[PDB]
Amino acid sequence: GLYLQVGAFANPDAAELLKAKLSGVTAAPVFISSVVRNQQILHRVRLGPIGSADEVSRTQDSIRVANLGQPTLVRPD
Ligand SMILES: CO[C@@H]1O[C@H](CO)[C@@H](O[C@@H]2O[C@H](CO)[C@@H](O[C@@H]3O[C@H](CO)[C@@H](O[C@@H]4O[C@H](CO)[C@@H](O)[C@H](O)[C@H]4NC(C)=O)[C@H](O[C@H](C)C(=O)O)[C@H]3NC(C)=O)[C@H](O)[C@H]2NC(C)=O)[C@H](O[C@H](C)C(=O)O)[C@H]1NC(C)=O
Repeated sequence: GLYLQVGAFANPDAAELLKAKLSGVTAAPVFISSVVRNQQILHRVRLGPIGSADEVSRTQDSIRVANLGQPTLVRPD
């Protein structure tokens, strides 16, 4: 299973808003993974698992068309 990260935010409201926006551009599960990093809480907006590289590429394209960020492959944390 393949995963994308679309953004990482200190503001949880920004992360939740991006998660909601992404649900309108992809059918893959969208979730927030929040971690302690550099003495702060970081809210990572992620999606997956995606079943194939081709679907990852098309999902990246749809996120860029929606101007929602520069999505990068991440391995699940
Ligand atoms: C190889 O290392 C990895 O590189 C990744 C490169 O993509 C990196 O991920 C990125 O991390 C940056 C921070 O380091 C993160 O940047 C946030 O960027 C957004 C813009 O997209 C900021 O949001 C905007 O802020 C302005 C004002 O500053 C607002 O006016 C505007 O409305 C905001 N936009 C939205 C949509 O709300 C955001 O700042 C806001 C203020 C916030 O924190 O709430 C930036 N956050 C921070 C904390 O600086 C960027 O989104 C992220 N990109 C992706 C695709 O995830 C990896 O780092 C992240 C943190 C991670 O590790 O998960 C690098 N990994 C490591 C281990 O170093």
